Amino acid sequence: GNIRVFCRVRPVLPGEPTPPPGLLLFPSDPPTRLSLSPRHDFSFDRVFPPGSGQDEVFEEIAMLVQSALDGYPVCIFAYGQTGSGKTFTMEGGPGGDPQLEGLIPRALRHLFSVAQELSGQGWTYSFVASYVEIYNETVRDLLATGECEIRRASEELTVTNARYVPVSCEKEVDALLHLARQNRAVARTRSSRSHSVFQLQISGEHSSRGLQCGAPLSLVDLAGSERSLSTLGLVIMALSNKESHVPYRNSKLTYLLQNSLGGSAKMLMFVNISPLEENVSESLNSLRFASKVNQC
Ligand SMILES: Nc1ncnc2c1ncn2[C@@H]1O[C@H](COP(=O)(O)OP(=O)(O)O)[C@@H](O)[C@H]1O
Ligand SMILES: [Mg+2]
Repeated sequence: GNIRVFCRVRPVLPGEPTPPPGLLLFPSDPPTRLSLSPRHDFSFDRVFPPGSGQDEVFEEIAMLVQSALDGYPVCIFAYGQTGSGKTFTMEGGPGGDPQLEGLIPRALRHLFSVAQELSGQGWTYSFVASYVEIYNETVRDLLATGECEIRRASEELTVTNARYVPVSCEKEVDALLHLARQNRAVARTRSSRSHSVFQLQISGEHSSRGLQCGAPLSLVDLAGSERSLSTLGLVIMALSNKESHVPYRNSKLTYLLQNSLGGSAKMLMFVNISPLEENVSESLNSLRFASKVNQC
């Protein structure tokens, strides 16, 4: 239903073999079709060409993101093979170039400023960030300073032995991402085979009216798919077909996110695609996966 699927093809980078210019076309409100090489033809909510900037990728979903201030759970995924651009889309560049910042700092910046607009209407908002890594039935805290288990509250789920950090500006958010990169660097003494799960608990409360609101925003940099992950697909289809049973428990990822998947949760699916000829085989896999989600 309220599932949006977006496709993103990254630019060809230095050193990489130059692909045939007809390997990927982008025919012609935003562009929506991707053509591989009768010729495989796909269609999505938006197809971002290689020249797409980070700011444009976020602007397409800014309004869906702020519904998480209105009690809607929002769950965003980056899916695709290793080297296709999942981490660039989610985190962005590691060097602090503001044009290369990804969805996590742009989402949080956008939330901070809608929240300040709404404070003149009597609202106060609180934001609590966590960041955890799921590698083969193990959970590590990417925000450790300085064993983790997915546990219950009621019925909420948290991660034990993980930091839950109140954030209120862009610098505190950036510092958490840089800490995540430090902890990954130390762990070398892996992340291509791991889900990275960024969560922000949003609490709102009105001053003179007896109103409160609350919702999780999740930004998920999935493990690479090549050649855990299959369980996510199974969980998404079970909900599409209104199955009496949904097997959240079959993976630590769906078990953690089970309350941000069904129900009224808005779900955003970015499929990252490698432009290269050598990767045409895994690109087809990722595009079929995305085509399947978009019909669910
Ligand atoms: N949209 C993009 N524009 C420019 N460079 C990109 C883009 N997406 C990915 N890259 C580059 O491609 C390489 C692989 O990206 P990465 O996000 O690490 O892949 P993944 O997380 O999917 O394994 C990185 O060097 C990154 O800088
Ligand atoms: Mg990555």
